[PDB]
Amino acid sequence: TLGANASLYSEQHRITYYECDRTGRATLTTLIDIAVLASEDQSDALGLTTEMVQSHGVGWVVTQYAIDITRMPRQDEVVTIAVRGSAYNPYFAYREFWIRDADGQQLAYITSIWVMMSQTTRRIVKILPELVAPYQSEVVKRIPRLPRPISFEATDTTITKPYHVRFFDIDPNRHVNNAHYFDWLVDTLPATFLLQHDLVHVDVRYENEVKYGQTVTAHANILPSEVADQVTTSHLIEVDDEKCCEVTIQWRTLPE
Amino acid sequence: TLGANASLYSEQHRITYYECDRTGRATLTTLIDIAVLASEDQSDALGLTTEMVQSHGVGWVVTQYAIDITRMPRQDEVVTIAVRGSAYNPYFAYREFWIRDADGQQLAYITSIWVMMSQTTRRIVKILPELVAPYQSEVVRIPRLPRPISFEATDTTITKPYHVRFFDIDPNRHVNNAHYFDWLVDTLPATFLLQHDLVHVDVRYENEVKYGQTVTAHANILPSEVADQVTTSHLIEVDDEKCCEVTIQWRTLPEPIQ
Repeated sequence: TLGANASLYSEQHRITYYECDRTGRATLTTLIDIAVLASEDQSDALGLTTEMVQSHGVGWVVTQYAIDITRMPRQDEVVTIAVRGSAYNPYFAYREFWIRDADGQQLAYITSIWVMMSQTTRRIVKILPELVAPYQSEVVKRIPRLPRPISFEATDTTITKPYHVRFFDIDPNRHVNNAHYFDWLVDTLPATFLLQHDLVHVDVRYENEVKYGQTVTAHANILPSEVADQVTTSHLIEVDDEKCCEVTIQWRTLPE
Repeated sequence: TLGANASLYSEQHRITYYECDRTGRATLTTLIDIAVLASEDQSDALGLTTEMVQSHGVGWVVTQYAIDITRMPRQDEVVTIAVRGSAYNPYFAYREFWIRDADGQQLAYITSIWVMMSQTTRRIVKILPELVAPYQSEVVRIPRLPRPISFEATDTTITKPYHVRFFDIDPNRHVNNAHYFDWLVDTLPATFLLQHDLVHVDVRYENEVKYGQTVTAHANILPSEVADQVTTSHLIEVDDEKCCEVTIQWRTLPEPIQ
């Protein structure tokens, strides 16, 4: 199995009321927040701190997430977040995350693709082996492919809402927290849709960075699905018609 | 001392990167979030859950906050949140909170006023002693908390609109009071925020904000007589109706935080 011998770093996290939505379940923003928390803690423990990575003239940037949701963590549940830098090729790193309950049953499974961005030239460079080696990552030629989100196009029922990038959207690394894109994406859908649908799967592709003070336009299409008791939502986050993030979500329709 | 015999409930909390702003320090939203987390856990441990309080046709609604900030918790700091239902009178309940560091030194001190609002009629009902007795709160007068500045708009007032989001409505089907700080603090520009630290905060909640409403946040950056400080006077409204009035005291830093 790819990355079987890579380190599996884990930690426990109590899901707070403020990390949940009105149904008492953790939000997508929270799911990514805790996934990245485990990854940063693994990295810090190996001496791969944000300051140490930045001292090599580079920075890690996530390009894609593929999320399989069995059930979202509940309010006051102590979940286990496990993370693994499973693999890498010259330009891409493949990182996996597991969110499990106290018994170890899988709640969410996240796969991701990360690139190494040069702090000076602002372009993708080869992965510095000293910044991946500590994770015990498996070297590969072909990095695993994550399913691309639906290329967003306008429809007759397209929901559009503006959102301004706030000061609190910028986390300690001086860039916008990617997790906050879900605040905009999910809020585009009406409360009625959100209260009678559960998350099944999410495909995310980060295309262009959104910066402080910019106004993003979040677009959403509620589309039909071939799978029974399911619906698909196609989303786009853009600034001045430049595509920043594309997301496709598979939901399951609740009975009542 | 007001509420000496009242029970002291405490817990530890690890400040995460996502609970902090760009300077690696906890936001005001996080500060209130963890204070209220300590209060709900004290209440759950004593049997006073959100279900049994709501079974009596009533619910706690915070009307006021006075926050004394020595320093905000830092990213990855393990802070101790101590809480106490100090005292109460026929209508108002006085609740205190202490945010302390790993070595026991005080980071923040929060005082507050709470009232019981009916579920059906939506009026200020009398405090039921059964819902306060488990905290061991003394029956009292409750001193008046420091009032915010009465907001007056001027030619230089900073105004920004904010829309209430789905995630702003927390598990009890109401817009979480902590999220008001997202609007209040964001009204001020990053150039101000990056060279100012929190010293004090006063909050008055007049009217609750609901889902689908567009709030209008106002802010005046004012001079202060206190050495190395400035004052910001804030107002959150929903179509010519006061929702929240806030006054924040800040310490001007020698250099901006990169």
